[PDB]
Amino acid sequence: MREVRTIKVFTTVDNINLHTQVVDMSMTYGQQFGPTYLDGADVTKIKPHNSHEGKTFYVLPNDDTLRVEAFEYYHTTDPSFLGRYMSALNHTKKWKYPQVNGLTSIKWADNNCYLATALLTLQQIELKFNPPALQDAYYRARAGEAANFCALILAYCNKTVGELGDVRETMSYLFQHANLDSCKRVLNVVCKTCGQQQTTLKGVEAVMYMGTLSYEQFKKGVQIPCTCGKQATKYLVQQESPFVMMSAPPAQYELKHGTFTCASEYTGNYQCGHYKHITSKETLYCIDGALLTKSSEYKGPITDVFYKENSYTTTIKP
Ligand SMILES: [Zn+2]
Repeated sequence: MREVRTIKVFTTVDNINLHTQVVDMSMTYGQQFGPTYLDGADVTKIKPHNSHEGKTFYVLPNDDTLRVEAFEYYHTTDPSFLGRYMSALNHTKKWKYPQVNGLTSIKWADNNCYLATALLTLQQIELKFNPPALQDAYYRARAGEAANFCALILAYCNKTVGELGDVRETMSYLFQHANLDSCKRVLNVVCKTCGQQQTTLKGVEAVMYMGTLSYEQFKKGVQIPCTCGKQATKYLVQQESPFVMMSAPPAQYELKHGTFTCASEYTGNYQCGHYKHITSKETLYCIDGALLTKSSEYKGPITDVFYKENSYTTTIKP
């Protein structure tokens, strides 16, 4: 038998389409919308105040219209997506993002070194994301608002804050949401008696290789067993992509200046390690979270190396 007091607020799932709602000041936001967020903070267990008049609240996609709007923006209708994204955003907005040598890094916290390495890599390769939420956060990440982008990365990769991570695993997850269908790779394997056989790779597989860190060795030739037994030679004949990513288990490797875009250093064992990002500019730079180190040459345990590419064709011919 208690009076009703009302204020008008806005609900959204993408912060682009706002939906006017009139709420009762006697019930909580959870009792009317479900899980509700106001500027990242969970406001489910509280009641509307006059200070909420006209503000915009995040909600989970329960309505038919909200599912469509969430699908066009995030490319997913998973109900636990926003939940995991808001939980991650609660940590990433508390992180420090120093501007290390014109790039945006992350101060070490909650084992975020693999995210920092990946975020630095994403700022040095040409890449377009299909989900609008990622592409919007990608540009603001290059500007400086990387807290929102790191939360999306964690949410898309299904990785909770504080857990150890893999840079290559993180990159390949994001590559699925990238427009890489125009990338093309032509490989050629030659055997001494079986003969020669060429295959073509498109999409994500055209920009990743697991076997050697050296882009040059991939062009000169890598030894690969044949179905007949003896050792064959595989070479990269044609490559069309904005970049290539060469990966291998962490081994001591020398990075010569000007021969790559950036690389991933991994120190430690398979159970627990430490990620550092090496980048090549006027000289060799080493970004370790908030720390920076120069040197003319570099020698350390590398696991991923990124190269710039546009169009490469050998003239040898098959
Ligand atoms: Zn053979």
